[PDB]
Amino acid sequence: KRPEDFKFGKILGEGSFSTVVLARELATSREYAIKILEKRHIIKENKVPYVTRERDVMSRLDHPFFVKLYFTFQDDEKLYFGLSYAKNGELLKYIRKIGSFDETCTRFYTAEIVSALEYLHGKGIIHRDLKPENILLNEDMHIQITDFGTAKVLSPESKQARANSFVGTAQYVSPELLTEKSACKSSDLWALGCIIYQLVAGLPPFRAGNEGLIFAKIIKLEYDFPEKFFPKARDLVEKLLVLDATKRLGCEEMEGYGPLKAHPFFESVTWENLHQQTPPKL
Ligand SMILES: c1ccc(Cn2cc(-c3c[nH]c4ncccc34)nn2)cc1
Repeated sequence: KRPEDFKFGKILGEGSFSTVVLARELATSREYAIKILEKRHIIKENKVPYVTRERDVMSRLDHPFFVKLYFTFQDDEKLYFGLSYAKNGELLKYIRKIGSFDETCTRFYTAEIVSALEYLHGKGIIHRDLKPENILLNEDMHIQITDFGTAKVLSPESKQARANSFVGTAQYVSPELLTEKSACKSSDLWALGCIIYQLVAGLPPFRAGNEGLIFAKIIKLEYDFPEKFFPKARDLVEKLLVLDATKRLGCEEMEGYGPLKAHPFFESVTWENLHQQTPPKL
């Protein structure tokens, strides 16, 4: 494909070295979110690892709750990644707007994230930057998870469990990354715990005016629940926000996703056809 194969529209996101722009493919009339990277910039900033990594990770993804990579092309100066377009924006936008999700909405969107992570972890991949800003909503209001630049493919051949790069967003970073200096699949489950808490409480659990203060609270597991927090959701959060990464519900050591999906908070959930169910109105 060539850039001339598309008509570009509004900018969907501006990054430090890349931009995402809405595009319509002329020959088919389909809409894509195209991620564009300046080739000169990548070499200068040594962002190539982030770029090559992202292509290979996304090439492995084929699940309804993840952004799909449809095509990639290049011209003398730029790299283009054709991605799924999610019309309804970030999950964060809705948390801020509504303030906090009711129990039905909390359960439904938490279940979709759990289903997504079960797939991703099954493929041996750690997102490492899960947060509401990276959980988009498509036209039907189902989730689409994006931003795989920070993602890691763990090697099957050495039964790899740990990733060493320090990446992520402070409010959602796991204690093991801060103290042991490495992350694992279970690090995404810590982030899930923060996200569930945020859907109900309106803000993430560890929050402060700067990163260092946040890190200090994470390491000490210093947070509180607001009054009226749904009880079964509270129990689930307490089973995810655990300092020991081998003791989080859903992690390999705790025998995987089955026990997590079996949590009482999810009792009314039908897991199989989640992506075809009608989302509860927010
Ligand atoms: C540069 C790097 C990363 C980002 C964040 N981002 C948004 C998206 C995205 C994929 N499909 C979409 N559809 C609508 C809006 C945003 C997106 N992927 N990554 C924005 C700019």
